[PDB]
Amino acid sequence: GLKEVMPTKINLEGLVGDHAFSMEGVGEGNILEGTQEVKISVTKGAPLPFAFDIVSVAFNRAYTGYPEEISDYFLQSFPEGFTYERNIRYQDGGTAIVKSDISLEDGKFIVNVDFKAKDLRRMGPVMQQDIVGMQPSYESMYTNVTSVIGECIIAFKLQTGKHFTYHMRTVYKSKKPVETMPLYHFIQHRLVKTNVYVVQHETAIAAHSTIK
Amino acid sequence: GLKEVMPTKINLEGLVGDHAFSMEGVGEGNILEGTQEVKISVTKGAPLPFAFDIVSVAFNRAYTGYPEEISDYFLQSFPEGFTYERNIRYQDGGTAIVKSDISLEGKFIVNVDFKAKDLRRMGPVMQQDIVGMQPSYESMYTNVTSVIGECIIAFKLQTGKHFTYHMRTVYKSKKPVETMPLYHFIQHRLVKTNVYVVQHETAIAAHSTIK
Repeated sequence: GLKEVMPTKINLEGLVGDHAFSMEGVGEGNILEGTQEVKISVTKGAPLPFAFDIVSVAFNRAYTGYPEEISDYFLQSFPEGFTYERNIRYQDGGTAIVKSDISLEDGKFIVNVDFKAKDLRRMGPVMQQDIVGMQPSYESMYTNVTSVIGECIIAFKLQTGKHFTYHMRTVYKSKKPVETMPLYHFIQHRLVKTNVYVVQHETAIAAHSTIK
Repeated sequence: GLKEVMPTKINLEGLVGDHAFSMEGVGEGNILEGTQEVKISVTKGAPLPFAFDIVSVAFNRAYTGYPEEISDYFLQSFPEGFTYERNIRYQDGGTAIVKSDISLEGKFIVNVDFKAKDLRRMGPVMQQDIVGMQPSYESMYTNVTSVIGECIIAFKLQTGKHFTYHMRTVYKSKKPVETMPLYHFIQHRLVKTNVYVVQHETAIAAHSTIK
């Protein structure tokens, strides 16, 4: 029950330290090519005390470009869709948890996410808003029983030219059984803000190692 | 003082849990193409009570293929060479610390210390359930005069499941370095080519391939 280019509505609720907030995202993307673009606003708790970029990853693996040769867990989850449970540890010892449900209502991806972070250092890049944006990444993907785990190191480039990184571990779950589970592979990401009351773009392409 | 094809000798001293052991490796590689093959043997403390593969990363970034467009911090460090301090967190809570000196003799003489603890008695490392390493992408970036590499390394288990770890390495040139690299990746694929083992690693530096 999908189309090549798919609209999405994304509702986010969150706590970062003691700060409660709400954001909503709207956009569309190509589920064959692996591109999305979402316009994101705060609907509550603005201004934000922390770098916007920490929620970038929160705002749908349905939008990734899968080669024939690799099993496409995310697509195969539909029309039911999938959820994920994401843990993040920033290099400072701060952590975040991100729970999300990707459902499909009508010809639309409907995403409800709960975002919670704690122990972010007061004088570190996030709380001081010293982040320029994310670098590209390669998320290792692999099956564990009926679920697919993704793991990567995400780097924030800082105003100063240095980087600040985090470990992200995501367990994805198709709501309805997926018959063929994928072999170990990578999804290369590149997520960037293409206009600041924010629009981000992400290109996500799955592939095996290109080393013979 | 280098040569397209460089020989190496590697002396590893280890302690995993309470088990002390010493190992040696001899090999060669291509410092332009980023390839290397090393024959590895235990010289002390055999047989090992854990999977060999955990020391595979311990057995030299001089062996990576670097495009002209990306500053090669490792080639730029010689003739003196470089060191690293590497911290590893296995998914079960086990950790490792690995410290190494890469010096130049036109042979690479490497001396590495490998110390791990908190490995699960019944986990795949102590139970030796590891087939081998998967390919990986190591995020490289500059921090002042050092370069940091960060990766998720994945062990393929006998069952087809995986067991992963997070590796963070601080690489330090012994000599000052003119041009420090911009954010890039090093893609690896390390495999056992014959089991008293021979390993082969390929390492290629590159920027992201998404425009």
